[PDB]
Amino acid sequence: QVQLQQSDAELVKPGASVKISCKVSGYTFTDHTIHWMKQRPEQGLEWIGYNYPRDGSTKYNEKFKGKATLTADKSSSTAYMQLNSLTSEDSAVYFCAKGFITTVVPSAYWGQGTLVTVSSDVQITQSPSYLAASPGETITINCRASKSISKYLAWYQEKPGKTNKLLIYSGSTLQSGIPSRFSGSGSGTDFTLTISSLEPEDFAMYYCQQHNEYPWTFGGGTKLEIKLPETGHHHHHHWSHPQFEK
Amino acid sequence: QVQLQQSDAELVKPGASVKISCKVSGYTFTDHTIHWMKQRPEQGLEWIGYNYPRDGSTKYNEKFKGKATLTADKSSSTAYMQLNSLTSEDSAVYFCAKGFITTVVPSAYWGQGTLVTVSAGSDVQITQSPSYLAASPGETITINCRASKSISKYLAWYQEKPGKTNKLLIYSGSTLQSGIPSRFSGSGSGTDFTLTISSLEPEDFAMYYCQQHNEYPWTFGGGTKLEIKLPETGHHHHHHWSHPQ
Amino acid sequence: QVQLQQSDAELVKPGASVKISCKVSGYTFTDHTIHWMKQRPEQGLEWIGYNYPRDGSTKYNEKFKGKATLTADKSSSTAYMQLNSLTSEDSAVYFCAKGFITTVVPSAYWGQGTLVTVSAGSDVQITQSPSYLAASPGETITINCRASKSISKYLAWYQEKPGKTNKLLIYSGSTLQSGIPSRFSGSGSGTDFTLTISSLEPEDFAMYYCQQHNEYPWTFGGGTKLEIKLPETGHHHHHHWSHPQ
Amino acid sequence: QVQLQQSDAELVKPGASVKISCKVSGYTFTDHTIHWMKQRPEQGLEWIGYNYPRDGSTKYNEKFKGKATLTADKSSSTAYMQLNSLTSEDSAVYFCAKGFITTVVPSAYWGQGTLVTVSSDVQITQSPSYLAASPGETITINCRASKSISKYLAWYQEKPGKTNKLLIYSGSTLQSGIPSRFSGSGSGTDFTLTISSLEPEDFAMYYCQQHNEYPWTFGGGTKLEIKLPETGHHHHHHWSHPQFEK
Ligand SMILES: [Co+2]
Ligand SMILES: [Co+2]
Ligand SMILES: [Co+2]
Ligand SMILES: [Co+2]
Ligand SMILES: [Co+2]
Ligand SMILES: [Co+2]
Ligand SMILES: [Co+2]
Ligand SMILES: [Co+2]
Repeated sequence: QVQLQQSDAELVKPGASVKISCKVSGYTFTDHTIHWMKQRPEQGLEWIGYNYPRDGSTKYNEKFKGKATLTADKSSSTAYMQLNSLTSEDSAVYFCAKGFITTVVPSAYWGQGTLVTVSSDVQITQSPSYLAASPGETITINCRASKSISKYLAWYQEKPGKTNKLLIYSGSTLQSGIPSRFSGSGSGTDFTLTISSLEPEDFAMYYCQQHNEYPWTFGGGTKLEIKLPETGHHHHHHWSHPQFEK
Repeated sequence: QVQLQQSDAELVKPGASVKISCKVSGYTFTDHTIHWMKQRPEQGLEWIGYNYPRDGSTKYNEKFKGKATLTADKSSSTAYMQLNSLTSEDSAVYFCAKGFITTVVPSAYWGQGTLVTVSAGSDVQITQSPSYLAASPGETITINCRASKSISKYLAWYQEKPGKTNKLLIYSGSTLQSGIPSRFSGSGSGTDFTLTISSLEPEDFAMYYCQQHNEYPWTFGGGTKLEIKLPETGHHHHHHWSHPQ
Repeated sequence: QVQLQQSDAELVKPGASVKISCKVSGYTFTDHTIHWMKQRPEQGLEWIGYNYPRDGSTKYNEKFKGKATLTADKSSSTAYMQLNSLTSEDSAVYFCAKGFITTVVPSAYWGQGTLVTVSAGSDVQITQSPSYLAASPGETITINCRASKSISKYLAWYQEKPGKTNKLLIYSGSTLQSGIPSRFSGSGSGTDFTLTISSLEPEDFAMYYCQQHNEYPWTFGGGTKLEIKLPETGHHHHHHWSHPQ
Repeated sequence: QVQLQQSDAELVKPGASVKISCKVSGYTFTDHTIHWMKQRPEQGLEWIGYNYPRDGSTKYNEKFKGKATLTADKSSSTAYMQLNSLTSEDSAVYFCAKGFITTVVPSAYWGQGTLVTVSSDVQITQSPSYLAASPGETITINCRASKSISKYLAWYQEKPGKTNKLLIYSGSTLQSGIPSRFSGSGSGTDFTLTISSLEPEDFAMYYCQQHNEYPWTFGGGTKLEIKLPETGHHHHHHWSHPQFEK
């Protein structure tokens, strides 16, 4: 029961700052970095940087240097990110996640996100971007890296109302607690995620992430939809990217 | 310069018959079988049977006997299929295709199809997935195909583009048909197969079908549509999910 | 023997430019304008602008200035469109088309289109309906088109079939383009128009678009897909309906 | 408030008979014929015949002679149809409807149907058979008759959970109580129904019917679906042909 509780949605004017928070419980706060991520529907997931609470050190993705300031308060087990000189391009959902010590290791423990509304790197190509199939069938998602990342590709399942779930890391090792019908493959630049015996729960956003070097970089995302055959009885509901779910 | 020239579309009343034709040129007619397939548009493909012109032998998909009668006229190098007691469920596109008398592997030469409009058990089941997928030129996608019992390696893949005859991409799981670009590849054995297209080109966006050619009747997957992706918008939109009962 | 020969598909990174070309043959190049259109596949068509080669004049859809620059080279009878500061929303098919220097009515001669892939106010609004419809060869269907303000009679209709250039069916509401079969007819005036196809033939199943040519910028309906009907089954199946909030 | 209350669904073995009933209220029973119709999803609407309660006379469509027997009981204002020598082709929904005296006039007052499960005429081509459009837009349905029916074509809206609704009769005259955005046109063999300012209520089965001569004959039917744009919020539900709604 590692929980990251993020602060309420923010609606700010252009040019202002916002400081959003991340309250951690269920492990010793000072033992691991806190990572911060930005997500927009069009641009996907981006890594802003990490902050190490024990020591107060930070590492920033060059693209977010200056834009973001990461701090931590050891007494409250709370991490903060302040965004300054806000513009409409800063409108997104921002996530915090527990890292392992100060490693490149991807996080399996993400916060729920905070919506902010203003009013030589590894590039990864993810495909297909949208996919439809049936319960019981098997589908495959591809991710191609712009340079060799060895075997260090992770896969996430992002479902509405749940925090981001780590499926696979290091290319093919199945995360604890994930069903074996999830499997990953590849090394160097060409990777795949295969989901077999599809079930209705599997509708979600899927993302790959290289964890071979900083900055962390993500694929553009894949949306998976599941049939029901119109011969049977069922329901049709709606879900959206987290930015519109908030 | 191979033609399988098929007769024009038919618009007939229920209860009638039609005799559609398949005029072959560019190889020895009596040295090869003619296979016949039924498709309802965009949807599932089925194998009707084959006719061997030299001796007049026919083999039918059990489900199509009585419905179809296959004959050939050796003098004109034309093969025929007669459909009788037509009903609305007979409304479909019907294809002829050159058969090989040496392998189980299907041929790369199909007719353009004939449209028929009616108005006024231990077979291998093939499941294809995903049924639709969106990507961009330059990217890589992979299509899955599963057989209900082992077909060893004998799985073929086809690309259907409108206004062109069916294009054989792969047969026997991984062997590339002559003339097919190397960005296509297939793999699998027994029951689990995949077709992978890398560095997609604008022409690869199309319909795809797998087909086991390990035993008769030949059976096909339901089809996969590869469409050009639309960009994720920045405005409030919704997606769908479902659950039974 | 008219060609509008368009350059090959582009796969470019965001922020780059592309210069796509349109090589005309079969009529006097400098005696006619070149119009340019953007389409995202299957979806909405937009008019970018025109270029007159003899004097170099250009007229832009206000929404596309800065995005597009139209030029022509009279010596090679080639017209060009340069797109700059490319973004993913620029990913589309771009068409050139012969313009008339005498009427407002559009021409029947389009290029085949060029695909561009980017990765790694008082205008007349045109609403087309139904967006999809199913029928059978031999039957009759009619497509509606409504303009947000009066366009008098100046409405055109196009048939888009894959692998063929855009086909002009009707212009000015009811006038049949040369060579178009009489089972096509259009009617309407002001804001309410229809295209009616009787005795449908297998080739008429396609995408259709209306376009007002009464004022610039030229604007298009969203498109209508005419598909072959599937037969009503005798087994328990479900249909859908919806309601807001 | 003319009501036709039909008896409960029947499930019979092949070769048996069934007698289904039709209890009328809201007008004088003996003043008008009772029409009986058969509906299957594939074959559409068919006219079996009518029975005149005042006099006990019957008129049958030749195709149903022998198969159906129509009777009426004046004391109970109930009409009956007995189906004999049942086969699986007899499985359908059967409707009764109030006629006007003993005329060809189409009915605006239909019963809800009874589902039965076994375990030189004017032919009309209706097209399109399926149609999708948006609120506010306008659509057009065609019906072509095999011989001249003058102006005598009617249009019905069949919505799940409602009895069949008469929209237009005599080609173009709008039935009382129907909105003016419904309109019909044509004479001889070529007819159209036009629905403008489409609203979500308009999803239904639509059928044309010639009322120029007996036997009454119907078009094959058109299914109309209405968008909602996925940009807004809405619900998706299911409906079916009456045979599966029962
Ligand atoms: Co459904
Ligand atoms: Co539900
Ligand atoms: Co919403
Ligand atoms: Co989306
Ligand atoms: Co249905
Ligand atoms: Co929806
Ligand atoms: Co509801
Ligand atoms: Co049901």
